[PDB]
Amino acid sequence: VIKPEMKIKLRMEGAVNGHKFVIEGEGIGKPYEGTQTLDLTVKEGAPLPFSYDILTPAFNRAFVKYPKDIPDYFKQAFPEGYSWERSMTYEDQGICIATSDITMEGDCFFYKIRFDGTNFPPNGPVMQKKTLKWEPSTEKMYVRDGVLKGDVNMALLLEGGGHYRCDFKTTYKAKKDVRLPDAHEVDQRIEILSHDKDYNKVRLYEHAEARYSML
Repeated sequence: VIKPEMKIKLRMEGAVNGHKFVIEGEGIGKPYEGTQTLDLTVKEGAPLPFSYDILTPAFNRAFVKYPKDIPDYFKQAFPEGYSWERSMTYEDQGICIATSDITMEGDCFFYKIRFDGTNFPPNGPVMQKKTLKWEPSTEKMYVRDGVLKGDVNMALLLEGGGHYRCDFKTTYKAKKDVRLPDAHEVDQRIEILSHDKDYNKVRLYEHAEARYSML
């Protein structure tokens, strides 16, 4: 079902501190390699007045290099697909919630993403566009009350700079019942490869690999 080379088509509808926006994307990834690249275009919301970095993790855990001995909840979820619900709490009270419904047709993945952010201080590094990139991270994957959950302590590097923290909490729900995996970790690095002046056009990349804890 999951082809070694999978295309990506997405649509994100959002609002951050009241600013409404629509972003559309087209890309390709090698799901077994855990690599993917997206070309993102700002369709609505003129020049985005907030850091584009807060959006990047919202733009698919099917794109992870999974060891065989660890059940792959995300790749088994297809063709029907899966959904995810994420909470993103920033250290200065900025709060984001994003939802994504992921479907599949042929060699292509389709995402309907909803992104909502509020309480970002006007002088904070998000509204001030003072963020550089996300630091490489580790998502702790585990089953709590019969659902697959993912936690990640994220850190945005700043101009100067030091770090600006965010806590992610995600719920992964496959549409049809599949094998829930034992506790594992997913290491990732998300990067903006290129962009134009106002981030109207962005080229995004991600490399992700699953593994067990050496404990």
